[PDB]
Amino acid sequence: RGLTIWLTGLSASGKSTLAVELEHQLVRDRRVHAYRLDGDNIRFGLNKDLGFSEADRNENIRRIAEVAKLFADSNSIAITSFISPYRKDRDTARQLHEVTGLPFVEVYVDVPVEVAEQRDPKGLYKKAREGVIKEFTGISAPYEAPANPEVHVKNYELPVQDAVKQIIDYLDTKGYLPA
Amino acid sequence: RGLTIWLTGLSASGKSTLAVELEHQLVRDRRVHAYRLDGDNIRFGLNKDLGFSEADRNENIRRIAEVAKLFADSNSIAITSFISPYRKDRDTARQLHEVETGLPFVEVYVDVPVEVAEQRDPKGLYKKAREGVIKEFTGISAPYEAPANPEVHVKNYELPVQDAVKQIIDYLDTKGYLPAK
Ligand SMILES: Nc1ncnc2c1ncn2[C@@H]1O[C@H](COP(=O)(O)OS(=O)(=O)O)[C@@H](OP(=O)(O)O)[C@H]1O
Ligand SMILES: Nc1ncnc2c1ncn2[C@@H]1O[C@H](COP(=O)(O)OP(=O)(O)O)[C@@H](O)[C@H]1O
Ligand SMILES: Nc1ncnc2c1ncn2[C@@H]1O[C@H](COP(=O)(O)OP(=O)(O)O)[C@@H](O)[C@H]1O
Ligand SMILES: [Cl-]
Ligand SMILES: [Cl-]
Repeated sequence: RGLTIWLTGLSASGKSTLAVELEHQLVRDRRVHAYRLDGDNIRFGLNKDLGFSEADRNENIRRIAEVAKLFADSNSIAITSFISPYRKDRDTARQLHEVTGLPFVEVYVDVPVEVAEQRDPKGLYKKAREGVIKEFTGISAPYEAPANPEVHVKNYELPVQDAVKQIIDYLDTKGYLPA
Repeated sequence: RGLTIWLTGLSASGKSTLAVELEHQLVRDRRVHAYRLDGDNIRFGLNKDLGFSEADRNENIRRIAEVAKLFADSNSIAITSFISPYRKDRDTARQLHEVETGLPFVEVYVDVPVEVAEQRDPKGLYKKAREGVIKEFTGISAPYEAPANPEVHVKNYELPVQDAVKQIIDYLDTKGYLPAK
C-alpha cells in the first residue's frame, strides 16, 4: 500500500541522507518499492524552469506534491526530500494526499541552523553569509518549521540509523508496513 | 530497470483501451509494475495550471514526459495516453528519456484512419468538432503529425484489442525489456 513520506528541513540537515537510508532499509527488511524524489530527479527535470524565489518555491513544491501523490497512488512509497520551507505549501500537499485516503507522513529533519552551518558541504552558508547567494533558507529567507509532524527527527549527533528507525518505527505504529 | 511506452494517435484511435489492457497484461503475466498517465491523472493535478496556449500545450507534454521518466527511473513501466499530435512534442519527450545510459522510450503509433475514428466516436467529440462546437480538434480543425518511424506501428482496427496489445508486448520482448513467463 502506498503513501508519501515528506521530509522537510534546512539544507545540510541531512534529508537526502535519510531518504536514501530510509529507502534501503525499507526494501531490505520489508522489501517494498519506494521511490524517492529530490533535487537531481526533480530540479534538473520537471522543475527546471523554477528558481528559488518565493513563487517558484511554491510551484516547485506544488508540482512535487502532485507527482508524489502519483507515486503513492501507484502503490509505491514516495519519499520527498526538499527543504519545503513554507508551511502553507506543505499543508496543501498534505491535503491533496488526504482527500479515499493516502497517508502523508511529514518528517521534520530538525537541526539548528548552527549545526547545518558547521556542516556546509558545498559552501552555500558561507556564500549566503557573504551575499553571494540571495534569499537563502535559514540565513536570508524563512524556514517555517512543522508544528505537528508525524515524525520529529533531531538529526544531529545522531546515527542516520536511529534516525531512519524513528521513522520506520512510526510507520508501523500506524500500520503501513509489512511484517 | 523500466521504460516508457508512449502512445500516440487520433482521438478514439484506442490508446487508452490498449493502455489499460497493456498494464493489465504486463502486471499480470510478467509480474512487473506498470502505471498509467493520462488526462484523468494529470490534467487536473500536476498540469491544472496549464491552458491551451501553444506554450502550455508544449509544457503539458514536457511535464508528462518528465514524470514518465521518473516512473521509468523508479523501475516501473510508464504508459502514457495522449493524442500528442505534434511530433516535435514527442521529440521533447523522447529526448529527455535518452539522457550511464538512458531510459527506453517506446513510441507507439496507434494508427487508425480518421474515418475509423469518427465512426467510433464514443464521446461525440468528432461530431461536436465537425459542427465547430469544439475548437482546434485533431484531424478536423487541427493536424495530427504521424510518427515517422515509431518503435511500434499498430494499425489498431480490424484487429482485436488483445492482439494489438500482443504486438506491443512482443516488441518489448524483442529488446529484452521484460522478464520471461
Ligand atoms: N537561494 C537558495 N536558498 C536555499 N537553498 C538553495 C538556494 N540556491 C541553490 N540551493 C540549493 O538547493 C537545495 C534546496 O533545494 P529545494 O528544491 O529543496 O528548495 S525548496 O524545497 O523550494 O525550499 C540546497 O541543498 P542541495 O540541493 O542538497 O545542495 C542548496 O544546495
Ligand atoms: N546524523 C548525522 N550526523 C552528522 N552528520 C550528518 C548526519 N546526517 C547527515 N550528515 C551530513 O550532513 C551533510 C548534509 O546532509 P544532506 O543529507 O546532503 O543534507 P540535505 O539533503 O538535507 O541538504 C552531509 O555531508 C552528511 O554527511
Ligand atoms: N483494437 C480495437 N478494436 C476495436 N475497438 C477498439 C480497439 N481499440 C479501441 N477501440 C475502441 O475505440 C473506442 C475509443 O478508444 P479509446 O481507447 O477510448 O481511444 P483514445 O485513443 O482516444 O484514448 C473505444 O470504444 C474502444 O473500445
Ligand atoms: Cl561563487
Ligand atoms: Cl495531447
